[PDB]
Amino acid sequence: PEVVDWFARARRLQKQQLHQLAQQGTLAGQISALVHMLQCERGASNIWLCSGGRLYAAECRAGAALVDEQLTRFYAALEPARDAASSALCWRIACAVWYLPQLAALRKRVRDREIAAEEATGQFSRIIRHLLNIVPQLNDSIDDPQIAGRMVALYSFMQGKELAGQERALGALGFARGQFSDELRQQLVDRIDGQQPCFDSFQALAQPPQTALFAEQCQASLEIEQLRRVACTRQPPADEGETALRWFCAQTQRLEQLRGVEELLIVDLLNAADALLEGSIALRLDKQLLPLVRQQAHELQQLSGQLASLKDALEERKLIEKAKSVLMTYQGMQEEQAWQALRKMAMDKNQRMVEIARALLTVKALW
Amino acid sequence: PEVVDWFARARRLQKQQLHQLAQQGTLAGQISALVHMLQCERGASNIWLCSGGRLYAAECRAGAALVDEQLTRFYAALEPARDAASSALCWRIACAVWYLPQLAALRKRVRDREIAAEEATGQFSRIIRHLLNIVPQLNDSIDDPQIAGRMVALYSFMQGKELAGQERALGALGFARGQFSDELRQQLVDRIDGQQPCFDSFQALAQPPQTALFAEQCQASLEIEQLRRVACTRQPPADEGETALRWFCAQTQRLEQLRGVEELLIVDLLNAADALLEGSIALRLDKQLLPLVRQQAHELQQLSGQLASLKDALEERKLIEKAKSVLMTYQGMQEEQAWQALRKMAMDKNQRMVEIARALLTVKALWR
Repeated sequence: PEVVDWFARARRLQKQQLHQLAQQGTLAGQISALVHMLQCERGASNIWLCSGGRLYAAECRAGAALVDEQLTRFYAALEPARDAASSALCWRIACAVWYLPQLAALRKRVRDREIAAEEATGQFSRIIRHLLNIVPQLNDSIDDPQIAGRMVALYSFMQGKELAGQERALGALGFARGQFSDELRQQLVDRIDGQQPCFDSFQALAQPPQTALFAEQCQASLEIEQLRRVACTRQPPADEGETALRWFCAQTQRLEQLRGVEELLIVDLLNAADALLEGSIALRLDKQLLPLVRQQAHELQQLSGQLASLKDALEERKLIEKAKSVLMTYQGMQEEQAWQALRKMAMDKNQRMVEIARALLTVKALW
Repeated sequence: PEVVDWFARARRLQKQQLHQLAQQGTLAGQISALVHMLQCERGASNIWLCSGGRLYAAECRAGAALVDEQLTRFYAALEPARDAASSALCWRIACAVWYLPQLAALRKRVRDREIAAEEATGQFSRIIRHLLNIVPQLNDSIDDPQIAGRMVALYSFMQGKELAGQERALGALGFARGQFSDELRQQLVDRIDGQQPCFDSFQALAQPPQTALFAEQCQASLEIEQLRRVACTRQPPADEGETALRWFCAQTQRLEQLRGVEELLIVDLLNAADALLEGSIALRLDKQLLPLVRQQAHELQQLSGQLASLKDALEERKLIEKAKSVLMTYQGMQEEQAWQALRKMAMDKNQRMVEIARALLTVKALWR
C-alpha cells in the first residue's frame, strides 16, 4: 500500500546516487594521496628541524613538490562537489581548503628554521586533520551499504595511519632531545593508544583479502616496540640524533607498508563502485542503513578531535591523576609506578589510559 | 576566494532548508502524539490482560480511538515529508508504517484475551520504537544548528519517556504476578538505568526554561522509588493486583507529567521554526555541525536497539555474570549479594549495570 511508495522513493534515490560513487570514490582516494604526501613532508620537515638543518633538505623539497602535485589533483576532484555537496560537506571542504594556502608560509619558516619542530609538526597535523574530516562527511551522502561500509573501513585505516605518523613525529622529538617530558610521553602514549580503535574498526569492516593483506604486510616491529618501551620507561641514549634516526627510519618503513595496503583499499573501493554502476524489514533496515558502522566513523573522527584539544587532553589527564591517586592510596604505589600500572592495563586490555582510569573510578566503591 | 565560495554554497543550501522546517517540526510533533496515545493504549491493554478482563475496558476502547485519531494526523504529516525525504528517512518511515496496520489484529487478541500481557506489551513497544526511530533521522536533512539541537533534546526526552513507559509495564506485570523472576527484574532494572542517559542528554541540550519546567513538574516520586526497591529486593505482596495498580497509577501520573513537558518542547520547537522562516574555524565548525549532538542521538538509538535485542541482552548478561563471579571470588560475596552490589554501583554512578560490569572486568588485574 503506502509502504510500497516509500520503498519506491528510497529505491529511486539510491539509483540516482549510483552515478556519484565514481566522483565520491575518486575524492576519497585523492584526499588519501594528499594526506600521504603531507605526512611525508611533515616527516622530512621534522628531521630537517631536529637536525639543526643538517639532514633531509632534499626530502623536504621533493615532499613539497609531490604535495603540490596532489593538491592540484585534489582541487580537481572537488569540482564535482561544487554543485552537489550538502551543507555539512561544504563546511568540511571549506575548513580544509582554508588551511591549505598556509603551506606557503609554513614551508618558508621550516626552510629558514624559524619555527620549532613541534610547531611545524602541529601545523602539518592540523592541515591533515581537516582533510581527513571530509571523509566521514562524504559517507553521509552515500546510500549503498557496501560502499559506505568500505568508506568507513578506509577512513578507519587512514586515521590509524595518521596517528602512526604522529607517533613517529612525537617519538622523534623525544629521542632527538634525549628526553621525554611527562607531557611528551603522555602524548606519545595517546597516539599509540589511539591507533587501536582505528585498526580494530578497520579489521571488523574490511574484506577478508584486505585484512589478510594487512596481517601479512604490516607485521609488528620489534625495534619500534623496544623503542616505545624505552621512551615510556627510561632516559633515551644521548647519541645526538642516532636513536631519533633509527626510530624515524623504522617508523617510515612501517608507514610505507601501511600505504601499500591503503592504496589497495582504494583500488578495491573504486572497482566495487564500478560493479554497482552495472545494474524481516527491521533486520533489512539495519543492513541497509548501517547505523552502528556510521557511528564508528563518527567516533573515530571524535577521538581525533579530542587528541587535538587541550581542553580534552587536560580533562582526561585529570581523570588519570585521580586514578593514580587511588592506586597510590589503596595500593601503596609510587606516582610513576601508578602511571605505569594504568599504562600496562591499557596495553593489555587494548584501551586508552583514560578509559582504564574511568573504569577504576567507577568501581572505586570496591577499594 | 574558493573558501568563501564553499561557505557561500553552504549558507545558501541552509537558507533553502528553512522551507522544510515547518513540515519537519510538525511531523516530529505528530510522531510524539501518536507515540503518547500508543503508550496509553499499551498501559490500558496491560491492565485489561493482567486483571483477566476485569478492569480498563473503557480505557482500552478510548485509547484505541485516540490512537486512530492520531494515526490520521500522522499519515497527513507524512505527505509533505515525501518531497524532501532522504533514502534513509524513507526506510525509517516505511518500517514504522509497515507495523501500523497490525494494530487491528493486536487489538482483537487483546479484547479476546488471546495474547499474554508481555506479548501485547512487546508488540506495542515495537510499533513505538520504529516511530521514534524516525525522529533522529529527521536531522539528516536539518542544517540549522539550533533546530537540530532541539530535535535531539526532544528525541532524548521522548526516548526516556518511552523507557519510563516500559518500566511501568514491566513492574505491573511483576506486581500482578506477585513475583519478579531474575529475568523480569533484569529487564526492569535495564529500563530504569536506560532512562538516565536519555534525560541527561535532554538536560544537556535543552533550553534553561525547559530544564526548569522539567525540574519543577517532574520531580522524583518516593512511592515509585520504594516500589522499585521492593521489586528488586524482596517478594512483592500477594494482594491480588492491589500493589500492581498502585504501581501503575503512580507511574501513569508520572508519565502525564512528562507529557506536559514534552508538549512544551514541541510548541517551543515550532515557534523556533517559525521565527527562523521569518528572519577560529574549528569553533565555527563545531557550533555549526554539532558532532557531540549527533553522537548523543547515535548512542540513544544504539541503547534503544540493544534493549530490543535478545542477542544484545544476553551478550550483556554474560558480562554481568562474569563481574558477579569476580565479586564472588575475590571478595567472598554471595551471588545475589554480588548482583545487588553491581546494581548499587550503577545507581550511585548513574551508569547501566553492564557498564559497571565492563568497568570491573577492565581493571580486575588489580584484584588479582
